[PDB]
Amino acid sequence: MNAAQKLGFTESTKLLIIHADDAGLAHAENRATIQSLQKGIVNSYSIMVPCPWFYEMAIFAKNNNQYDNGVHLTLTCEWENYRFGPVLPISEVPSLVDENGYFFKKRDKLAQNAKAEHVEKELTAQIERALKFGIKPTHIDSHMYSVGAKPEFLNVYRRIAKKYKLPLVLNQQLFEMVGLEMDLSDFKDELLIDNVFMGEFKYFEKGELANFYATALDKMEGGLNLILIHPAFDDDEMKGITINHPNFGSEWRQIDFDFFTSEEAQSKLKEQNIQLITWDEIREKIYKD
Amino acid sequence: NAAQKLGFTESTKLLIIHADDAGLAHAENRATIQSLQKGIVNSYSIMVPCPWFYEMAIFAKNNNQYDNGVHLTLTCEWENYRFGPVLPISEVPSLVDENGYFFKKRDKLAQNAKAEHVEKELTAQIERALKFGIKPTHIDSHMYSVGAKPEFLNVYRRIAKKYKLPLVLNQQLFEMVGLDLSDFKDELLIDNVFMGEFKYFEKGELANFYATALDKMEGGLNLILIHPAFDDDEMKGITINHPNFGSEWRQIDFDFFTSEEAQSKLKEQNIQLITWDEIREKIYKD
Ligand code: NI
Ligand code: NI
Repeated sequence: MNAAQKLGFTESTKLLIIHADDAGLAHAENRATIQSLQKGIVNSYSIMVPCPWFYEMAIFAKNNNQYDNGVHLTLTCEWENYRFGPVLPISEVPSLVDENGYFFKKRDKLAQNAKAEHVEKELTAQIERALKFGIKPTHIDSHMYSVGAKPEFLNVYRRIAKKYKLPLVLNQQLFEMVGLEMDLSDFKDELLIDNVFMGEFKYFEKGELANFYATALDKMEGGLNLILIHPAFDDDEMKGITINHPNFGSEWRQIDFDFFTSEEAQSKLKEQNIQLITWDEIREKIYKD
Repeated sequence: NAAQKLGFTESTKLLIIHADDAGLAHAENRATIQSLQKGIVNSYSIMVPCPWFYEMAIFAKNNNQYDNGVHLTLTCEWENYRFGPVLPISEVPSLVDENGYFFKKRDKLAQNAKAEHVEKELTAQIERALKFGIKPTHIDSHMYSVGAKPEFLNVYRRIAKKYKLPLVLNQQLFEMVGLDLSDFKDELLIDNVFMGEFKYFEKGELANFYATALDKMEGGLNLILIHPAFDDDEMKGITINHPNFGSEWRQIDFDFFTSEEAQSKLKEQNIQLITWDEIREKIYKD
């Protein structure tokens, strides 16, 4: 059974969450995310609590709970000159940071250095700080899927989701792409996304990233589908953040925004009979009174 | 006056053109760097708690020719762009609001903060700058919040003596923050401090004010405090509903102090630029 079937739909039902990651990263990303929710077809998003523009996004989230909002759990900081670290004091989670007190750039350095106990404390602290600011998250997911950097970290992530009775992002392809050669028999109690779609560099470098998203909607099949995007205006802030990092860089993020506010994308939902869903709806199916 | 106590004649027009709030924002970092490179701005200071500190720090550690200090930060004036202490909140709890960010106003800081927490956090900001490779030549004070209470000013003066750095002390700044000169006999007092004012900004005359300041400048140690930044989306987002020293104002600062007009006024008035590093060297030599 695909996940649509597990959620009580027919097997051919094309369920879709159109999900903006990295809200809170930057002012341009906050503004583009908000406008893509209000004026486009994006219907869900998640927030990086450690990041410098978290407060602005937390104010929007607390006052606009109709948009499915989650916590984008953060244990890495991929940018060259724009650096951030944990919510908790460094002395409480010292295995998670480089010599400057910032998160490492790569999953493998996190796997090499981080202690599971520190991961668990810091991810719990990001969720708790979201709650303290009045956010009412409906899901948790993982920036650069760094929770998959070690099986022990994925297990911390699964336990934290159960503790807060929230759904989380799990998917066989994400597992493989972070080098996690697990077996799905351990996931009987969990809901796995059938298909996760995100932009790829080989389309971006042909100038065809927009065409990639059109093709993804054209070819969607029954099951639970998740599109992950990063809408942000390609202005000087974003160029400053994504310097020397064109993969999911500032030009790419603007393409995300434009595609998912277009008439083209909106018509494709209807033409392909795609059924939008949010994590809160999934949460309510899984966690009963 | 300070010009004589630094070894010059009384009529000498010493001037520091000093960019505050470096580290605040990417747009301010870029505008500050460009004004040092291509303007007549000759000094700046860095806000260590701010989100764009690291990028500024990389510039500072590899570009020591530019006089550079630590802009000590105990307040966060902005509506949606919030930052707090370098130290953990549990270690300096009296410095922060319920969100863990610095307060917006010196008055709240003075009502709440313990001088002990002030001393610990200001020390941590200087130490973090040092750890990142910055070799500061001076300290000064964001919104002059070290003047919010006399005990805070004393902390600030002790910290300057401990690191053997010059610091910004001035009677106009004192009376701005609401705070007797004979107590400062072994410290160097700036004779005149110039900063933009809203009454001129709202009439479209901010640059006129700076031009008049250069034309009229008198002998002694003069200090112009500015905040160059590009008036772009990022700065509009930081300075929303805060036009005083807001994004358009900061663009005027950049435009004027990279203009040939300003450089010409320097030549016409025979104003002599000087840095805090030179002042520190001269104090140490005395
Ligand atoms: Ni992410
Ligand atoms: Ni300042």
